[PDB]
Amino acid sequence: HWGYGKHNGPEHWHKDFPIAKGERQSPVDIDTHTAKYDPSLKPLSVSYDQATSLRILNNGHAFNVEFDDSQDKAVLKGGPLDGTYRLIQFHFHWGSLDGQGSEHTVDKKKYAAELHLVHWNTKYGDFGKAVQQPDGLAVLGIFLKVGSAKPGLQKVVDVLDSIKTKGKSADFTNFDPRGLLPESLDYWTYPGSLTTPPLLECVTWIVLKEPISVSSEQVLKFRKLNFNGEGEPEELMVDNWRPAQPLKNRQIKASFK
Ligand SMILES: N#CC1(c2ccccc2)CCN(C(=S)S)CC1
Ligand SMILES: [Zn+2]
Repeated sequence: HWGYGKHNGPEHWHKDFPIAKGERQSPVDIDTHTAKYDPSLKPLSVSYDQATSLRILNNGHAFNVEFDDSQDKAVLKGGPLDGTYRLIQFHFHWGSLDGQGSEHTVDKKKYAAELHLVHWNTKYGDFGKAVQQPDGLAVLGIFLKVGSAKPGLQKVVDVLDSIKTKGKSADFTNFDPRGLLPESLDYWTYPGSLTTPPLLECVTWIVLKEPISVSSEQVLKFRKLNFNGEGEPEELMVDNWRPAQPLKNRQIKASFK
């Protein structure tokens, strides 16, 4: 099965998922000097005050913080987006070392990790339908750098011991994802894909320019998770990122000058 090892990693994925070599794959390098300011882009609207988190799951490739998406409770709109996109979950991609871990890069710079807040277009009724559409998802990508602690991340860090291995989940109610956002909502946007199999080309990417800072202790706790199941040889959950893919026939737009 696919993963991030030498024998089943990103360079292998195309064999089971031929779309891996498609025309709008993610992540990509964001060349800041080539991205064009688009004055017609609207400001983002991130409405998370009514978010209802439910559970945290180690799915064997990352951990997902899941939300109740059966009503418009936490939504993303505006920016490049037409309509309303509901928050379903967030997860991260991170490295074994502070110098790698992000999927998107900025002028080839890699960050220590990258947060993906995943939202689906409500005009498609459910997430499974939405991923089959070119405008089905909007993913808000936020870079993490190591420095000062992010206080709003700590509740996530502290539950990881309870979901160390693949398939473990834990109750995770009343978590406020507003505590994971940087001050500025300036962003780059482009059409792309999921960055894990099934690699579906259904994502409007919205990548924030301003990283959040997390502490070395916080990211060290991510790196204590396991890709393996309980009672299996330990394989640390690290370097669960896909490298940058060809930009092909796409332009990255900036919301800012
Ligand atoms: N979990 C999960 C994802 C998934 C998994 C199976 C089918 C469709 C989507 C959605 C969010 N993902 C990205 S934003 S990288 C990871 C893959
Ligand atoms: Zn992701």
